[PDB]
Amino acid sequence: MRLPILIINFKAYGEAAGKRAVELAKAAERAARELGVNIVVAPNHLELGLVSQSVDIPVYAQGADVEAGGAHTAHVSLENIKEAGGSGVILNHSEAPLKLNDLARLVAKAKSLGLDVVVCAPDPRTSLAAAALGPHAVAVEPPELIGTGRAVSRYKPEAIVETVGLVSRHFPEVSVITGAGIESGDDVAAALRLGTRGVLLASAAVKAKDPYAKIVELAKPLSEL
Amino acid sequence: MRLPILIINFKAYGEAAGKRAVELAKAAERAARELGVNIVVAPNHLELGLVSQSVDIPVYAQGADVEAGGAHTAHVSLENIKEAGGSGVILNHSEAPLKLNDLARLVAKAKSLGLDVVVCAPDPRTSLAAAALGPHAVAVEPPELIGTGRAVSRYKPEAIVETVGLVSRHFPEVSVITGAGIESGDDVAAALRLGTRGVLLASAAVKAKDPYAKIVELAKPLSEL
Amino acid sequence: MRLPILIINFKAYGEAAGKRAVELAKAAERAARELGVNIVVAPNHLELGLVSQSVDIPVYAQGADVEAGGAHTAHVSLENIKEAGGSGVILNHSEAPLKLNDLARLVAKAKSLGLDVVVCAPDPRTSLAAAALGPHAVAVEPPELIGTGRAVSRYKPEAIVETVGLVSRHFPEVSVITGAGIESGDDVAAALRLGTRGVLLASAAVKAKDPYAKIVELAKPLSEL
Amino acid sequence: MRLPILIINFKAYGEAAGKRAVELAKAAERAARELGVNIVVAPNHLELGLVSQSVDIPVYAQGADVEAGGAHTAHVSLENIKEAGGSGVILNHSEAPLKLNDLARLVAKAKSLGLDVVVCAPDPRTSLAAAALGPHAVAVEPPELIGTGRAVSRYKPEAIVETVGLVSRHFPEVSVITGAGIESGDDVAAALRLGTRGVLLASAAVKAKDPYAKIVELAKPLSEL
Repeated sequence: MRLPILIINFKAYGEAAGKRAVELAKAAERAARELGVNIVVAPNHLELGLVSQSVDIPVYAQGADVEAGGAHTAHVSLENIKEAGGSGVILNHSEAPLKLNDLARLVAKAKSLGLDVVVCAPDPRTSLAAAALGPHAVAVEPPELIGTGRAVSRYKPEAIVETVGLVSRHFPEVSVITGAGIESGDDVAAALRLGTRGVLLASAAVKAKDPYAKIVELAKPLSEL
Repeated sequence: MRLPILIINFKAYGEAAGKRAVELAKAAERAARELGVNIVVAPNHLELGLVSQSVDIPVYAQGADVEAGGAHTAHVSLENIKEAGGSGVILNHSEAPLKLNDLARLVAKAKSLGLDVVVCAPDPRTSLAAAALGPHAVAVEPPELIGTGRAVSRYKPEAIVETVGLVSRHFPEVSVITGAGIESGDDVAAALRLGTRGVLLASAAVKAKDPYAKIVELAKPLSEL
Repeated sequence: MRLPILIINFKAYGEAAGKRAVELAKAAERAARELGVNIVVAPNHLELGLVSQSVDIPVYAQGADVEAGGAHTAHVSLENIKEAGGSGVILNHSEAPLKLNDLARLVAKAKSLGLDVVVCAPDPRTSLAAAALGPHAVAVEPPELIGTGRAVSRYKPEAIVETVGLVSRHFPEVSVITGAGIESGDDVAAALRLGTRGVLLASAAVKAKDPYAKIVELAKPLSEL
Repeated sequence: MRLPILIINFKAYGEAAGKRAVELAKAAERAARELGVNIVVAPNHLELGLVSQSVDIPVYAQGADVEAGGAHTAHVSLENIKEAGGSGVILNHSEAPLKLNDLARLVAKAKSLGLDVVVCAPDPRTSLAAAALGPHAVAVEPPELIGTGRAVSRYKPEAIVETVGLVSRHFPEVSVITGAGIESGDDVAAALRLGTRGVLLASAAVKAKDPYAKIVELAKPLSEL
């Protein structure tokens, strides 16, 4: 994955479903080109293939629960993600927690497929544990802040700082990014100043009246540091 | 939902992933128009939106685990399915079993959103319980026969018989379909002769050397009725 | 199981854990003998064997997730419940919802072991589905009321009436009991009056200052009606 | 927990159910006393309280899924384990895999409660992630060898060696034990020579014609190292 990163998680919001998924991805794409910043998009599963074939910025799956293709009705396999045009996958988001054993296999398989992999974790210690699995990045996100507009970088900076320290002490190839409550460019800059290599967010971009303008605001700090 | 139905479940097979999903859906669409039969397609989650916007036959989701849109990363909600262009959803398939309590809620919700709903069950009794929830159809599918090419209509016709009997006795409005091991048109005709209103299959169509031809073979019994 | 029944679910309350489990079961036993009423007790899993060997009233398991003994670390199997001295099992309580497919197998297996089986469901329609599986009894239990003191028989009598009517119309062998919010002898009598053959409760008994006295109050209507 | 340890997991075997749980625990206790070795026992949930009150060797729960007592019908909470007389708990056994996020909270809660905690993992990398959470010990256990009689220490020594290396490299305060396939005193000795501080086994002890004799055989190497 490209260095400083901004990941827009569409979750299952109606504002980003159906065609809106492609519109949102395109606004993200324009912002990435205007700023020369790596902006990644994660649409809901139903739109992953469609979105992947509509934009050129990296498109990540919101999750996966199976390694290979096969008889896994209603499941999301890493191989299918690749075959659909995805460039990476987010695993263990607070809203879709995974079993430690599956997660370990999912991180390895995703990597051997050439997919970027980001593992979320609620706090520093769990982030350390996720980092031991070898993902490209670990996203520390305090679940209490998710959707509140109260940025982790301003309301709970210790969690970011402690994660960066723990991870850099044990598995320094693993990058740390953060999320939960990020709503403005300042929240993003604060994250980077705290040692982060990027940010993960949903609400602020997905629910903005002017997605392109908002995304530019949010991604701008990445093209400054 | 349309009267006699043939549902092709793409599962997570690589042979139906990516662009192949659209190709398979189109072959199904041709067959459907050629025979004047209701052929439905269920691509993997990642290609649902893409497939829905590429064909006019009904496109069903392989499953769902959430009712409404919102902060449900990596989940598939019924509203998102509707927003993606889907017309129905398969629930409780053997490879993705659901809690009875969630199942009762998903069925009702799906119905009010205007989604067709098919609930799978392993045997007659579980199928009877499923039918009590009120789905459009209940699909009796012996898990042992799945993917073996040993058609349920030939190897375990009692399972179809008892299900049609019980459901017609208790919840006559609910239609009964069946699946597992269906490999030929004769298997399909045998299933219909047992009182079924349709069939659910995967292998035979997904792995056929000539999808279109194979699907026509499989669907033909629906038109001959 | 015995005709009119009162089931005290200890859940995981500390007030009923350890030795307290035996103390509570004994107070229940005294009340049962004093009133000539079938009072059943359901301690947490950890105390099931201990309690079973300390009283003579029926002792039910709060749940199970596996049919037979074997390599199932940290699981509760129906055979083990029987070997431990239990006389029955509660399945699909709101706090431990089960997959429909598993629930069906568990009810059948439990009945074949000679165990009493009660299946909970949140509402009438789901209670009907549960009833189709053949348990001895279905316990309609509106989750909104659990632990609130607002008895189901006071605030949602319709739920009881409908469940009773639906079940008696489809599976008359299956009995209907009810639960959630039952706090007094009066809620109990109300329940019986509404067509119920018993009651399921936890808070009122488990948290009573005088268990024996409270249980006598709750069970008393079972001898009257 | 105590230095070199031998944990006998009763799983859900009928041979160790009901009264047999206490019999087995006592045979273990005798062996422990005769050898001056720390032999721990993990009975199925249903017999945990009973066994805890029948022996003085440490009794561990086979698993848990909840932190504190409360309205968690059919669940096993760490507080209830302590209230039942348990000395520790085993988490994430292959037969009961847990979510990383839950695992992190449970490990922390167990230690806070004064309970010993062991986390199982299928391989070195997962064991390393588990060790990041800080349990007293991690038990690398290849799932393919469980119940096969082919000892991990004979058939997959690399798995032990790698785990011991990785864990002592990152979290040296966390101990390593191993399990799966262990059937003889030689397999245990071989495990200890590979850097392990103990062993976890089930079949060999549970299904022995002479439990006491077998357990003495298995535990003997602990008195020699």
